[PDB]
Amino acid sequence: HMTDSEFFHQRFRNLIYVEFVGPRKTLIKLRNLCLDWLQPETRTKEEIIELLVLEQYLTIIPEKLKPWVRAKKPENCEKLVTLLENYKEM
Repeated sequence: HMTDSEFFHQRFRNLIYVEFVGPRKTLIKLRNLCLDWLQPETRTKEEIIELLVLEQYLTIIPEKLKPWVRAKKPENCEKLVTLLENYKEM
């Protein structure tokens, strides 16, 4: 159903290793966070791969374009590519 999956993406990426918690509990947490981000029960392996490609692409955007790309929120790669095909001379 509708969720803030990006909240979980950020938590997954920003979780820190806390010695008091230790390795097994840290694995459990990471797994829960990644599943609440990617919701594999709703998506195919192919769709998941596309999300990972999008995640990486968003990080490598030239810095001068990042505010623009994010104001726009392209929700998939194709979008992002057609957008950068028309946003660049900045």
